[PDB]
Amino acid sequence: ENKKIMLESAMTLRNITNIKTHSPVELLNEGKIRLEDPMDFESQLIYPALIMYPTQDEFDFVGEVSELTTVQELVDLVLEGPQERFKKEGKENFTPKKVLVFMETKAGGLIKAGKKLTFHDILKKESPDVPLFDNALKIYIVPKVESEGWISKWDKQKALERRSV
Ligand SMILES: [Mg+2]
Repeated sequence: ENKKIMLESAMTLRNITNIKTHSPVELLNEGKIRLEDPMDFESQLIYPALIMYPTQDEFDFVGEVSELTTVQELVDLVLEGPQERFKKEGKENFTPKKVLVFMETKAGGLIKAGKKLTFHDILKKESPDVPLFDNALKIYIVPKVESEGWISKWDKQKALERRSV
């Protein structure tokens, strides 16, 4: 109870919005989100991340990402290794400079996540309201040159229908 109530109080201080979805991926079943030091609200909040590559029909899962990690740092991590998993048209444009990063808002829209921002700072803002989904980050990595087309196809109603309420 002590650990759980501390985490709740620490997350409300950080102004974090959490949206529960009806069919979260099985990789999130354990619900691993924690303060690095469980009895210290100031310690780094650590959450999982789903990294979606919608134009490649692929995604990555990172079990632990610190809130002090920048968007750039996470992009650098997931794109550093051999990029053989991308096997479709436009695979060559998955580099740290050539991609943009998008996140879903509480309204069901999309925001471009600034590469220099920390996840702490993105989740803390009252507006724009960028939530966790099932107590985890969800980001979309899309090449700049495919972004206008991908944003045009984004279905806000379909996004809201993923949610429990
Ligand atoms: Mg917020």
